Amino acid sequence: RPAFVNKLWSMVNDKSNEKFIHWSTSGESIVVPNRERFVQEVLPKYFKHSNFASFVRQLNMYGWHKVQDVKSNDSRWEFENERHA
Amino acid sequence: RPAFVNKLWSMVNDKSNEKFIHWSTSGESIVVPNRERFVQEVLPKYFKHSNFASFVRQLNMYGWHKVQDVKSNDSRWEFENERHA
DNA sequence: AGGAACGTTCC
DNA sequence: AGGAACGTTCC
Repeated sequence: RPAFVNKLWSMVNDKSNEKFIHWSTSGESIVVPNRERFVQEVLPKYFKHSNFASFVRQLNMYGWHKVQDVKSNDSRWEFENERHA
Repeated sequence: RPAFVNKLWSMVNDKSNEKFIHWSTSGESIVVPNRERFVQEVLPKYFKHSNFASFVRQLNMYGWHKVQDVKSNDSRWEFENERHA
C-alpha cells in the first residue's frame, strides 16, 4: 500500500493524534478540528517538508474530499471518501 | 552506488555493447563511436524512456564531460571525467 | 563505508 | 493480491 495511504491510516488511528485528527463516530469521515494545530503537531510526524495544501492534494488522489456543509470556522476540516457502501 | 553509476559501469563493460560504447585503451575515457546507434541499441537496455540529452545530463552529475578535440563527425562522442590521477 | 529502512514499480 | 526487484535515503 502507498506510503500516503499507510501514513493517513496510522495518523488517524494513532491515539496520540486524537485531538487533531480522528474518525467520526460512524467512521464515514476523518475529522480535523483545527488545521493549524494539525499542521503544527501531526503532519511533521508523518511527512518530511509538507503543508496542508500538499496533504489535501494527496488525500484527493485517494478519493478523499473536503466536506462542504457550512452555511455562510474555516479552521475545521473534514474529509469523506468518494467510495462508500 | 546510484543506479546511473551502476548502469554506466555495466553498459561500458558488458561485451555485448562494445561496438557502441567502450573504454579507450587507456581507460581515461568512454568512447561512443556513433550516438544514434548507441541510443537505438544500448540506451533502451538500461533506461526506461530516456534520450541522449538526459543521458549526457546524468553523466555530468557524476563529473563526466564531453571531450572537445575537433578542429572545424558530430556522431562520435567521447567522455572523460573531472577526477583523475 | 556499508547495511537498515523505507518506497515504488516490476513480475 | 502479494512478493520480488530495484532505488534512494536514512541511520
